[PDB]
Amino acid sequence: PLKVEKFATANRGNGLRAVTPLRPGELLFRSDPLAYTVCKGSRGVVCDRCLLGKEKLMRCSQCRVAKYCSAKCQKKAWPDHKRECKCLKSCKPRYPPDSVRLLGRVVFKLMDGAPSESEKLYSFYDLESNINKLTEDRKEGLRQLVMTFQHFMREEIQDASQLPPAFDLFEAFAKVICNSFTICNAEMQEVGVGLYPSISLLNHSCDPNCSIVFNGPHLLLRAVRDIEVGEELTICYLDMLMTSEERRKQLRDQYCFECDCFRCQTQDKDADMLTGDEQVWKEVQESLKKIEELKAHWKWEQVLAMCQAIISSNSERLPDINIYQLKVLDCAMDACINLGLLEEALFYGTRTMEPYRIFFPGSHPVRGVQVMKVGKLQLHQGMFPQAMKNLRLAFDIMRVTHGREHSLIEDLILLLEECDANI
Ligand SMILES: CCCOC(=O)N1CCN(C(=O)c2ccc3cc4c(nc3c2)C[C@H](CN)CC4)[C@@H](C)C1
Ligand SMILES: C[S@@+](CC[C@H](N)C(=O)[O-])C[C@H]1O[C@@H](n2cnc3c(N)ncnc32)[C@H](O)[C@@H]1O
Ligand SMILES: [Zn+2]
Ligand SMILES: [Zn+2]
Ligand SMILES: [Zn+2]
Repeated sequence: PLKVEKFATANRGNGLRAVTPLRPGELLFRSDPLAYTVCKGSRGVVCDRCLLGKEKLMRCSQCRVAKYCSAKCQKKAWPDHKRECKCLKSCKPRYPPDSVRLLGRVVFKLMDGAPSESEKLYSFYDLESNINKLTEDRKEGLRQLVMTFQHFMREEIQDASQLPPAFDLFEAFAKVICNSFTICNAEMQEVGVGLYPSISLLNHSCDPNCSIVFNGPHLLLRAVRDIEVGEELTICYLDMLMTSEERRKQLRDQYCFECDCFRCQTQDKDADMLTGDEQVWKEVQESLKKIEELKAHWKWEQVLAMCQAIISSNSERLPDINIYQLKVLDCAMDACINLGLLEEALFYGTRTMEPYRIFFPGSHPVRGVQVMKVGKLQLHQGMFPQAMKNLRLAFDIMRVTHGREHSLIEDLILLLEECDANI
């Protein structure tokens, strides 16, 4: 029996609402993707199927584009890769945009696969497209995506007979724009993109009552506040380290709606997020585009070099509560962790702790993972009482946001017992 249900909202299209009272941490829905693929920066870095990292990946011999962590992953992924393999091969060395490879797997899954469990509450055909709200510039971009799809898929799709009935590629890409799920690994690094049509019923809130976490390509939807019967379920579509101005632009450009919530009306936390000299965090925000680009490609040495030039600059510096300064600290922490610079990683990580408590209120999986990384670093140093405090705080958050069904919770339990035995 489902604890959620689809309903027609008053002004947000369709949505999800509770059929029973919900408590923080309660599992509401589980879903594998209808279709998913590794994102551009993690291609060749994580396994195409399980989205886990590895030093040595084996490649598909036919296309040499798909890469896997094991023979089990390569063989199990063959049915959903067989038809895209001929297309990736014949289009070498041109790799398509992530959304184009995603839509190709949607078509193959819809044409050759049994009805997907991911479409139980809501199908790909049901997905919102926002067609009558798209700007002319957006339409032109979609038309280029359509022609990109036709060029990349010509080996396997020649006409509409190879597409599902009444399938419009323009409308399909419009659905992808506002229904794609960025997939992050356990360490909160973006590794993939997928479509989860039942989950696509969740509308947005800048202060939501639900939250999702990814365990590989598997999606877990949990409540993070108390929810009563009939109350709409909401998740936050956006990164928490954004101003209401930045939220307005992305919700307009990507999702075609204006947010009326209390946070956007009052510019909640905007002033604290932009403390420090404006000229400085304008330049830091500029450098962040290259920093986050390099991190998306796992170039940790180059990330750390750019972050140190900001964190330990000779010129004017920013408070750690400034979001762009905070983002540089987070990038520098993750770089040092992957480079084995654990003392320097703890220094940056501990500095993010108080701003993260402010900007990730309640139970948020991003803060839970961040607190776990800091506690794990402190445990390796021998700072046992400080490590336990954070590891228990991480568990307080992640028992709500991740739950028993997420494997990272098992990793945290092992850290908790090892450091508890230490104390
Ligand atoms: C139909 C679209 C649904 O709405 C959305 O786009 N969401 C709602 C649900 N979600 C997540 O929980 C979600 C999934 C992966 C994430 C990976 C990272 C971060 N945060 C994430 C949030 C923040 C980190 C900050 N360094 C970077 C890594 C995303 C897919 C966005
Ligand atoms: C992932 S879908 C959510 C479900 C959608 N309402 C539907 O009927 O399929 C995202 C779309 O829902 C609408 N939406 C989401 N959150 C909203 C909100 N807070 N206010 C108004 N519309 C919203 C926007 O049109 C957005 O493009
Ligand atoms: Zn794998
Ligand atoms: Zn292949
Ligand atoms: Zn809002």
